[PDB]
Amino acid sequence: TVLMRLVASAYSIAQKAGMIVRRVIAEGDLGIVEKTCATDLQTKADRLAQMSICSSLARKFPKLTIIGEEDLPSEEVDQELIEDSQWEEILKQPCPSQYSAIKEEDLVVWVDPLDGTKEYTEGLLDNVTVLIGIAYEGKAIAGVINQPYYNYEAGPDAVLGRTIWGVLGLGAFGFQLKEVPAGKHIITTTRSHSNKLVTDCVAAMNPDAVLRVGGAGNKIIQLIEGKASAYVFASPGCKKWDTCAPEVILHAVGGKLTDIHGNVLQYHKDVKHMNSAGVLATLRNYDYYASRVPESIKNALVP
Ligand SMILES: Nc1ncnc2c1ncn2[C@@H]1O[C@H](COP(=O)(O)O)[C@@H](O)[C@H]1O
Ligand SMILES: [Mg+2]
Ligand SMILES: [Mg+2]
Ligand SMILES: [Mg+2]
Repeated sequence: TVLMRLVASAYSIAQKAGMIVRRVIAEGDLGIVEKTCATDLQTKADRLAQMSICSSLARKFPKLTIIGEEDLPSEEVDQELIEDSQWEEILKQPCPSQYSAIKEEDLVVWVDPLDGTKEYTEGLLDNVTVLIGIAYEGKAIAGVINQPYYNYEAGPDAVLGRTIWGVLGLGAFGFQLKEVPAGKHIITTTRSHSNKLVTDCVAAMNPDAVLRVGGAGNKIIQLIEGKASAYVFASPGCKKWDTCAPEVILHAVGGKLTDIHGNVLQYHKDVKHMNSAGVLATLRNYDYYASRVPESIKNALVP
């Protein structure tokens, strides 16, 4: 099927993006550009990874809609950046029948070529993900997440980097699902984009621990691996490419991702990019957290 060949291609493409991300650091010049402010950055890895991802997808799927974070002038793309492979192991998995007839022109791909760029520049390398989300009829249905510096500090016997993928109806793959210890409320949130509304919303959850880490992809991986019980970000700032692939993986293991009002996010081609009402995500016990978002904070954000 189109969908599963897409997913298999996105897996190999994400890995190539992860290689580019690691090569940029290995070579030592990040080419940092400030966009709106000093915490809103774009590096040579953001730009090269996006060129790689988008070019490689468009070559294979010429009528697909592809939407990437970075606003890059249209240039020659370096042909070494093209990834032609697709991981045959994913094509061994049966496409769910509900998706088996989808045409490429009806799919929307939401790409964050490097998520956690501020942290990447600061050396918090394992916060970084590459996000490729696939949506149909406004719903996020499949996703690939590369974590190019997974195991960066695990020592010399460990595999560096990993790729996680999922398709709703088949589940999600590439990690060990774990829950936080019972009765413990561990809230994860932004490290670099905090404000009073964000920290007040965190405080309202009566946290046992608050983690401050970069990346939307990274924080969803914290939920699925039992490092945090809730991701709580009561602020605009993140966009559909930050949430599309991560929500697929979270949904695939029974979790929930919504705005702070409890609305599901939408992923149609023409949807506004901003997640203007923030993000609330959990693996389990969603209602504990949702029921504690203060009304003042809800009223401070809209769609
Ligand atoms: N105020 C902001 N400005 C720019 N990007 C943001 C902002 N808030 C969140 N993001 C993005 O949303 C994702 C998750 O945010 P964080 O938890 O701060 O890493 C990352 O891409 C951030 O760069
Ligand atoms: Mg950004
Ligand atoms: Mg990014
Ligand atoms: Mg991002």
